[PDB]
Amino acid sequence: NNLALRAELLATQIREPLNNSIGVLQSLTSIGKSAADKEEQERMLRSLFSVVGGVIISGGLWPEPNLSATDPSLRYDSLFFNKAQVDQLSSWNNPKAGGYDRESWYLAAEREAEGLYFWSPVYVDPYTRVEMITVSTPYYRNGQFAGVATVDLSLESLIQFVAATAEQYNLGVNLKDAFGVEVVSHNFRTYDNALVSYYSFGEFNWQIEVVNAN
Ligand SMILES: [Cl-]
Repeated sequence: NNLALRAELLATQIREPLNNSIGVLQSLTSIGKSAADKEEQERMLRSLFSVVGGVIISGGLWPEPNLSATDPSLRYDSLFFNKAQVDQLSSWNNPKAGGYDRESWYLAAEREAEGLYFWSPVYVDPYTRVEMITVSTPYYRNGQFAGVATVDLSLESLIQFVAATAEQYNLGVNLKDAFGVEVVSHNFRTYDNALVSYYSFGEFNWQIEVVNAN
């Protein structure tokens, strides 16, 4: 019944939103590493999030904060965009609210080597209210860590894509993330010695188990 082949076909599709997110992150880091000023970066980021598709829903640039600045509005200067049209949000730069430099997705990438990517736990962004997984990476300027870039994946969009693809291939699938959270479970069950095909994504530390659908 070609289960292993169809499971590989499904894994290739599941890899697409994740490879897509990595590519967008590479574009974000190019912008963060550049000599463009704040307004030029805002324009490029707005354009970038306007053209990207798939499961990508928000993200942007998170400069290393200056917590010692006397003006509270100068401490945090993230460039964060949300795909509704594309809106720029300032909500994460609220000094009263702790800023962003202690968030899991910032800390994972902080001062890490360029070219490494980090995947957050599932969470609901407190300002866009979208349930999401974030991929992040550091960027540098003049040899020094300068900030974190992020891309947010819509969990709802990811679920729909994986389930619809598995249905098309007449498969059931469970997809778990690196924290053991069940991202998607679509028509998956085992009985009467049903074969299960397992695949581990080596770059993302995610896991799928696949069965034939009846
Ligand atoms: Cl689900």
